[PDB]
Amino acid sequence: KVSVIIPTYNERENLEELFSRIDNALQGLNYEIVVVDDDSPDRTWEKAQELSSKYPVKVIRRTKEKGLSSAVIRGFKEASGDVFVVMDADLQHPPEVIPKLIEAIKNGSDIAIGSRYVKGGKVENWPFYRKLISKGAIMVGRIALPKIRDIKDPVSGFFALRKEVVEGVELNPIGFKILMEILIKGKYSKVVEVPFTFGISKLKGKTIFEYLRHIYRLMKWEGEIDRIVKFSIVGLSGILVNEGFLWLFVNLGIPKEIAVIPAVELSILNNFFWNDIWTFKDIRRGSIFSRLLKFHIAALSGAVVNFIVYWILLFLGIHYLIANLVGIVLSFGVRYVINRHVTWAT
Ligand SMILES: CC(C)=CCC/C(C)=C/CC/C(C)=C/CC/C(C)=C\CC/C(C)=C/CC/C(C)=C/CC/C(C)=C/CC/C(C)=C/CC/C(C)=C\CC/C(C)=C/CC[C@@H](C)CCOP(=O)(O)O[C@@H]1O[C@H](CO)[C@@H](O)[C@H](O)[C@@H]1O
Ligand SMILES: Nc1nc2c(ncn2[C@@H]2O[C@H](COP(=O)(O)OP(=O)(O)O)[C@@H](O)[C@H]2O)c(=O)[nH]1
Repeated sequence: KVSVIIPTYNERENLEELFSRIDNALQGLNYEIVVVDDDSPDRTWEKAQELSSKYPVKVIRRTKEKGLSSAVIRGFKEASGDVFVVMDADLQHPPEVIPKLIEAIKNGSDIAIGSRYVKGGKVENWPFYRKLISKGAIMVGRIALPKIRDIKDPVSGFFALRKEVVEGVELNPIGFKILMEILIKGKYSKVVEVPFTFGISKLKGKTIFEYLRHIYRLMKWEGEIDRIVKFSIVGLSGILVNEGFLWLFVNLGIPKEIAVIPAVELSILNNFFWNDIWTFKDIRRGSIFSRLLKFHIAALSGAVVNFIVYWILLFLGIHYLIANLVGIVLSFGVRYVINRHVTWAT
């Protein structure tokens, strides 16, 4: 039995077409429609209860708690199906792909994502710059949350999941996107993605911080924020050991220009040690030597980046200290990422 969770705000002119084509695609099968409307200044909450004659439609309206992810959480609570399908009422999400979503869940996947960006997937009547802010955020997600590194459209509002995935789980009401909360905090072993087409208005830069604020939150939960802190404490530890050996070498008659080289190299080694027994102690794999060599490529990558970022900022007219500092900060940035996805890959 399938519950099709449709959260709404000001959506009257679609419920007809919506329910018609939901029912059309699911003809015969055991399904319901749980609608969660947050007291719409629109007839929606009433028109749905109206349409509950032709179509299997439950309608909960709430007067005290609103928000999309807030709804879907309740949409889970108030459902009664073996499989949840979540989508949007506007019809940007086609009810006809819903049968693919469940079939996929039938053949053993825990979560079936309706995906813009798998082979088969399409986006139309979207401009290039709105099309690629998308792939760019998605790209911040996949890199920053290694759990979902391999998911093409992990920010979809259109997905199906077994009821088990999200039960006994405190999903977060605020979270900007609920499918994300689920991929991070839910219980599962398999995820597929189904190709669909995004069907036939702007959004300020404030929600961009809201999306990023979500990702920072997922990160604290996942422990990455914790790792990054410790990684930084080593980084400082290395910045110290680099200098301490330099002084120790110039004073023993090693010309600074020769001296710097063992200095930096013992500094890369020091860094490797403490990261491999503190920050990424959990996720070590294979040869320690192969991990060591990996770390070197990451150090080097961090340095090449510091350099390039510094000069490009300078040439843009940025103050040398800001430019030097932004150089260091994006250097720890890239060094971490590579270490996280290559040196200690998972
Ligand atoms: C360069 C280096 C990597 C800097 C390090 C970065 C930092 C410092 C890392 C520090 C360590 C930590 C943070 C680890 C994590 C790292 C991570 C966070 C970032 C690292 C990745 C790096 C920085 C990327 C770059 C490194 C570069 C400089 C290198 C030069 C080479 C290359 C060529 C350079 C390219 C430049 C690069 C690619 C820029 C990446 C960002 C761009 C600018 C796009 C930001 C966009 C986001 C933020 C907008 C908000 C999202 C909206 C869009 C929501 C809305 O989403 P949707 O609408 O789609 O969602 C839908 O919603 C609708 C509702 O209608 C539903 O119907 C749908 O189903 C669906 O749900
Ligand atoms: N109940 C409820 N539904 C919402 C809310 N926000 C959006 N919706 C519904 O979500 C679907 C698409 O949401 P949309 O606003 O386009 O995406 P968003 O930008 O991530 O919030 C539509 O069917 C809306 O009716 C909300 O706060 N409460």
